[PDB]
Amino acid sequence: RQWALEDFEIGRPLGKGKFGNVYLAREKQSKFILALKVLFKAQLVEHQLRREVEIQSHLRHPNILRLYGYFHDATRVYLILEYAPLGTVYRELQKLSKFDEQRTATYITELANALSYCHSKRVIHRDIKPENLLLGSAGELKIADFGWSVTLDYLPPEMIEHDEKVDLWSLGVLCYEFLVGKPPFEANTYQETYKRISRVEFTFPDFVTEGARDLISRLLKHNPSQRPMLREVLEHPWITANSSKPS
Ligand SMILES: Cc1cc(CN2CCN(c3c(Br)cnc4nc(-c5cncn5C)[nH]c34)CC2)no1
Repeated sequence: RQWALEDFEIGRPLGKGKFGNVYLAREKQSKFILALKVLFKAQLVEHQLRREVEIQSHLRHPNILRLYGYFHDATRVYLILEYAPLGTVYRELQKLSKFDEQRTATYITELANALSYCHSKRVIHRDIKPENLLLGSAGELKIADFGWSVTLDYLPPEMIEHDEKVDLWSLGVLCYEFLVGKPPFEANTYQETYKRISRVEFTFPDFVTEGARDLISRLLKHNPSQRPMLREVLEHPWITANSSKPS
């Protein structure tokens, strides 16, 4: 099944690359709303993207951004993606200052469900930034990454100093960011940020509750091997108490 640029009406830009641009878009015939990513073959990594799209086009999960298909011309490559009406988690955090434990734990559940669904396919994910986390019409979180396989603040010690312990560290930075309003190792300089992650030096403000500290503390281990299984995250009693979504 083929596709062409003239099949779509284009609306407003949703962002800049990442080697290109995303625009709100509509299929002319069905009027079906979607997002179109336009990437340029020069900055093409080229072989890599091909494999990324290979894997992403097989991923069906309510919390993964769907890739409906792709096509290309001489100069560009086009990605036909699901549209997320409600924007980024990063933007929501800005507006709310920080999230409550229920919104936080529901997101963590959703992230962990997606990552486990992918784990069940020997597909693993690297690091995870909030700007790459979008929200569907029902408020459900969606992963929008080229971070599938097989800023410093978001990287585990082993990235700065099926081996998927990286995205468990990611769950912990996000969970902390979500409750707190800023990532755990944030510092005034690059050198300072580096040592904080390397040394795993973070602390909690008093409002952060115990079940939260527990989960976060188990996720932010220097030793990747000691970080929890996704299964253990979803069964964490603080997750179990607070999240509105099930496994
Ligand atoms: C290449 C490239 C990557 C980016 C960053 N980009 C931002 C916009 N993208 C979106 C996608 Br794909 C699907 N749905 C979206 N909904 C929004 C949105 C709605 N209201 C505000 N926003 C930001 N953005 C979406 C994801 C990746 N730019 O060029």
